[PDB]
Amino acid sequence: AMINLHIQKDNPKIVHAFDMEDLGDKAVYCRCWRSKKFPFCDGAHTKHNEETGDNVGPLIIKKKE
Amino acid sequence: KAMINLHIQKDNPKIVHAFDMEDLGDKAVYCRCWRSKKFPFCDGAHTKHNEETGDNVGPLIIKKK
Ligand code: FES
Ligand code: FES
Repeated sequence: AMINLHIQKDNPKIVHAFDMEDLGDKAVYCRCWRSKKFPFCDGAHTKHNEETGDNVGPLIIKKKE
Repeated sequence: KAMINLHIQKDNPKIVHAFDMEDLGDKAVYCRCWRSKKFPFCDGAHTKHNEETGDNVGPLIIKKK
């Protein structure tokens, strides 16, 4: 079973790299590959977990203050 | 139909991680495949997953400019 079904299949290995100085107060990253705003989390994980019995969720990067 | 996460912290109904930028060193490499033994960090387990399944997933990198 593949994890990613539909995102950038012309790319043989999908990596995103961001500079933390370019981030705002908060960025929420998708780890389920179901987001329509990938690499960002759009809440699609909830549907995925419900349908499959899985327990996956996002990665949050934030400023302490 | 298929779960993405097979084995990681299955007693947690939704696995979410949250980090403050200030505690990140120069580079953090986060796993998006749910196969790393250092989860939430990437340990290169994605390469085997991709080879085994024909998938194209890889990590999220947060770094200093
Ligand atoms: S949409 Fe994928 S983790 Fe939230
Ligand atoms: S080990 Fe999972 S993305 Fe690298």
